[PDB]
Amino acid sequence: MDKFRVQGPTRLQGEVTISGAKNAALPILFAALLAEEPVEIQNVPKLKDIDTTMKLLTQLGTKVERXGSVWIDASNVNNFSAPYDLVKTMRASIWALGPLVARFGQGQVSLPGGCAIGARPVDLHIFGLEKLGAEIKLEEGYVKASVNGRLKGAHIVMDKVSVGATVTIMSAATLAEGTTIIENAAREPEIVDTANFLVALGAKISGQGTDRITIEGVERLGGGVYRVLPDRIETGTFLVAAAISGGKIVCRNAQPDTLDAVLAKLREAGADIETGEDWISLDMHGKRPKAVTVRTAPHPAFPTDMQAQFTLLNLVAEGTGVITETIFENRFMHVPELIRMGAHAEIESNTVICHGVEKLSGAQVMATDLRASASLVLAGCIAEGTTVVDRIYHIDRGYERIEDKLRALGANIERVKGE
Ligand SMILES: [NH3+]C1CCCCC1
Ligand SMILES: [NH3+]C1CCCCC1
Repeated sequence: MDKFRVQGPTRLQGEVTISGAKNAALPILFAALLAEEPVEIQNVPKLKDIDTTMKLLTQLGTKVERXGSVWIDASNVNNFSAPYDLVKTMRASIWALGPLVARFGQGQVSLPGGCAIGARPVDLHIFGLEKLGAEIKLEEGYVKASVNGRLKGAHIVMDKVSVGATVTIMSAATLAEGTTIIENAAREPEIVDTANFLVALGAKISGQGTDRITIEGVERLGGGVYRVLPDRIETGTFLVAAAISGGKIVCRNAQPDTLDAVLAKLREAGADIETGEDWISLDMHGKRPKAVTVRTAPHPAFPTDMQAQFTLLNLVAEGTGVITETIFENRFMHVPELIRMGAHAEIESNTVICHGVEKLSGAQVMATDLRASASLVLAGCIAEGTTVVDRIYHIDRGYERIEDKLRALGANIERVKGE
């Protein structure tokens, strides 16, 4: 059980190169199962889920190799069943189902059990494929799908916004007969990236990024080269790292237009920001940030995945700020940990009232959410003394070696194996 020992306070300044988004690389890697010709997917991060995905694709008959790119040859996929042993640690494995049924007419994926029913993650994927004409078979532990001929385009109205089901329906629809229209489609940049990857292969999709996506099915998809977009949450995390430490940073290989809400909030906190084609710079000019008011909402609004980071920013800012979370009902576990580090905050339902303090104090802390855990590491960078963040494997699964990037910005951080 690795931990990070962080010693502060340190001002974080320098340059950081943003990694590709795991949340775009994953749907793209599964969409590659539709490709009849070789594909090179560039800017893919080296994270556990990518390894799990490559192993799963290999089990299906895909030829896969990687470095910064992942090379895929799905010309000879010949096993349409994703087994429990390879999918048990990754819910994203459901994304193998739609491409297999759309291209080969059959697919099966193992699913984890549970006593709870109703609004389970996989449900909308199942009903989406059923609307496209697939026959679905369910038994506890798995979902099997098949189609007699080709899937058929359909007009689908999503009752609730779902990134996962939008990807499943959009990807499978590329090989359906006719036109598919997805109403109330998820608008996330990762949806746009996946749609653009499919178009690079020969698909016909429009409306990605808006609440209505239209797909005109084609007979087959080819191959090509595609570069995964930058991780917007990693970008925001490093921008906040500079903003809370009186720092100055340049994030390279960034995509500013995926962070409009975040950049606006950082400007309200007092940051001097400039943006280029593929970069963002932030300079606090040695100043403490000013408190801000934040309400999370679906993209393109302020992202819930930046909420913990901005809570930390408010907790060391000048003034009182309120953070309101409207996406998740219990995403404030970072707060008690920051209170133990000296922060002043009150939890009122789905809001946290923050009263900024000048300095935090080191403590032994831990959070299970990836973003909350990364925020504790950042707090450790600016807190007086030593902070030990436990169970950092959560961070390791979503950030490509964060301690090395932070160390290059001036952080005093060490990975400790055990104690
Ligand atoms: N054959 C491909 C995989 C290794 C790198 C060059 C292309
Ligand atoms: N008997 C089969 C069910 C669908 C995937 C391939 C195996």
